[PDB]
Amino acid sequence: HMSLVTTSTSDGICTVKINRPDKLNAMNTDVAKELIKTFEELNHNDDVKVIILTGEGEKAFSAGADIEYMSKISADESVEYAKTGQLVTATVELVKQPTIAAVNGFALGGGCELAMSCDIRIAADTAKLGQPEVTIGVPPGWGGTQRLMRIVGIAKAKELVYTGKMIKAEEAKEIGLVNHVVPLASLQEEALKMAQQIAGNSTMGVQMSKVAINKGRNADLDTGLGLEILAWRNCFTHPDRQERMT
Amino acid sequence: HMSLVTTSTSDGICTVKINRPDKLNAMNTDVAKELIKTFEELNHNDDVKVIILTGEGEKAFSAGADIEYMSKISADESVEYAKTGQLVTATVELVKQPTIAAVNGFALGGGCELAMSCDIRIAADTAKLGQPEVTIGVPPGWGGTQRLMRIVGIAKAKELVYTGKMIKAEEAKEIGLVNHVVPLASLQEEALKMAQQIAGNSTMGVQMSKVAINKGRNADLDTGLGLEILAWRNCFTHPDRQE
Amino acid sequence: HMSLVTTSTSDGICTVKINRPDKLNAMNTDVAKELIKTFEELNHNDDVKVIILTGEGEKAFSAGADIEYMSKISADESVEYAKTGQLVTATVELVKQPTIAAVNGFALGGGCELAMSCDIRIAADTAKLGQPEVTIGVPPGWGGTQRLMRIVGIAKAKELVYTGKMIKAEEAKEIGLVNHVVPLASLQEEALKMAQQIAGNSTMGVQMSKVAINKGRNADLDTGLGLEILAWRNCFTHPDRQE
Repeated sequence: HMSLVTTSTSDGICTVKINRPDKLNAMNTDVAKELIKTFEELNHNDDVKVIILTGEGEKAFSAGADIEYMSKISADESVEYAKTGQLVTATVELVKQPTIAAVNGFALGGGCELAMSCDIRIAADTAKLGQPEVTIGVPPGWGGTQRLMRIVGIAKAKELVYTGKMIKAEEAKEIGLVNHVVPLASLQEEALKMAQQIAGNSTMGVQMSKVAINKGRNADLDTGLGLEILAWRNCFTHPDRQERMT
Repeated sequence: HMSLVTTSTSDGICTVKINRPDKLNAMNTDVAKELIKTFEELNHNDDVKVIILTGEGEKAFSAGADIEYMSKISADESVEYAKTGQLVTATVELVKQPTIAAVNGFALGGGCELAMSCDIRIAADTAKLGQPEVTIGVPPGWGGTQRLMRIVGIAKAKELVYTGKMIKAEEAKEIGLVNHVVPLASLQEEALKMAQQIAGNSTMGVQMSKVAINKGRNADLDTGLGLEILAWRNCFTHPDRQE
Repeated sequence: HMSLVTTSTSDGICTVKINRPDKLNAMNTDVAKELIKTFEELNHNDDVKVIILTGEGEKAFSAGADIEYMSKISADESVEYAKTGQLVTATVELVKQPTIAAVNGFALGGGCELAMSCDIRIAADTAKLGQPEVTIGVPPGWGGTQRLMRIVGIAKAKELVYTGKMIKAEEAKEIGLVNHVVPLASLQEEALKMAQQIAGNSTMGVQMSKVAINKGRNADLDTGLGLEILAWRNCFTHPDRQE
């Protein structure tokens, strides 16, 4: 169902738009499977620097909460969705290439947990955000409880989880979730401002840094420096360290 | 020396008030044990689905650093005033049911740590927070420093820990010290607007996230994915999933 | 190389100033060591209560990302270059009293890594933060990837590290990078004001709270809670509690 084009300065920006408008980008197993293949075949591709994560068309980014609901099973098979859900939520946040959740339209349900998987959660001002997983009696399982609370904090993380109501993109700008609130079709052009300003930088000083921030939150301050100095030492062994010193 | 009222749609939400009005609902030895006994020692019943908390009177919530000066004892007699409040701040936030903090005017000193021992803090335009215990030679109460830095952050906590600054309640929302801001007169009804919404959704949908949320705030992220999976699996073993 | 002054009420505030304004006060391997002895290697004298740090010139605090950089050989010495910052950032973070950063102008690169190590940051209206160290080719040196993940947030800290650019004080005010933003004409005077409220406070309460918080950010809430209680009864034998 996925789509992709590869074009930028020196050939390529990995535009990924989940294309299945009938169910409004609902996150099933297949829409969770092909993401791995399209993001792990992209793992060893040296011709793509920056990745933008957007939704197809003009309807929504992902609306799998109140649209995709077939979970009438025993609880044993629920873990298989939990294991598969965690196989997709973190594999986007662990791709070395900087990925941006270029959110447009509705981004609740799976998209509520998928949007928080990128680096900068820049979203369309049309985005109505929320986590309507609790309204059916089940807390989010793909990582919406232990990843959100480290982004906006804990004072506000309770409000959008305990309640289960939809909030706007402008309202989300006061909590630190969305790092920039900007229009949707400009977000197509305005992301390219930030999708090649990133590319205009080095090729190793960005992804190697991504190995330090994405793993320094799980360790204390002293151990956090323990990973950063080697990364400072590792990027110190690149031809890009001395090329741009002019 | 207190009171509690429980009623909601299907009789789910509760309301507890510190009904000691004479000294403005301060925190001391005799009241702290009441708060730990009233919430019933780490757990509550199934009939109650949410516990709203505020201060009776429409005046200050708690003047815990203005008239409470029972602190002339030996250094071996301070554990009972330090550990008990930690126990007081241990299971107010960790009870197996959501708690909403209807902040109500003053929260100076020990009263603030009780407020920080709550989930959601619906504020009002009359509050005057602050922890001016450092001005007397002692850190804030019963876990102010560690909790506050986890809510607001590492930058804006030192500015309140070191100073004991006054600050208003409109700029308290500027730092994330509270969650929602509404007029004081409508605060009682506005707090109900959230409680009935937290009551009408589900029970297992919150209690299996309340346990998950209140355990992963300290450890790593992969460990944070540990309890959630077992909690998520546990929440599919109830008919509420099919409802 | 350096110039420091000390004059206020209670005789406890220190105005540490970097005195290399000709070269835009950019950090290197010889001025960082000059700032190690200035704070006296994890401790200081008994004549201080507060600390103020700000580069001399009133034009740029410590801009040292694209104004001064010499390392283009001997990649093994990068740890030797990275260790110096860690020794210069662990000393300030641990130091007995809080350090007030009255940054006025540019603060990028290694200089950006200095204000964030301070307890409280107050910036002038024309503040230009953000590390362009990524444009050079290597990630930030003595933190950046670490010290910014507990101040502003995990999402709004990626933007500065990845892109690499300069923003204004009001944006840093909005994101929370610098707590309070004041006009350049009312910052150096105001830095001498926030400290003076501290300077009239308890001597043992401010020092203990800094120790209690700076080592409680690194563990669990339950297991970092011990830091406060241990320091809680450490100030119950000094006259500050009673007098």
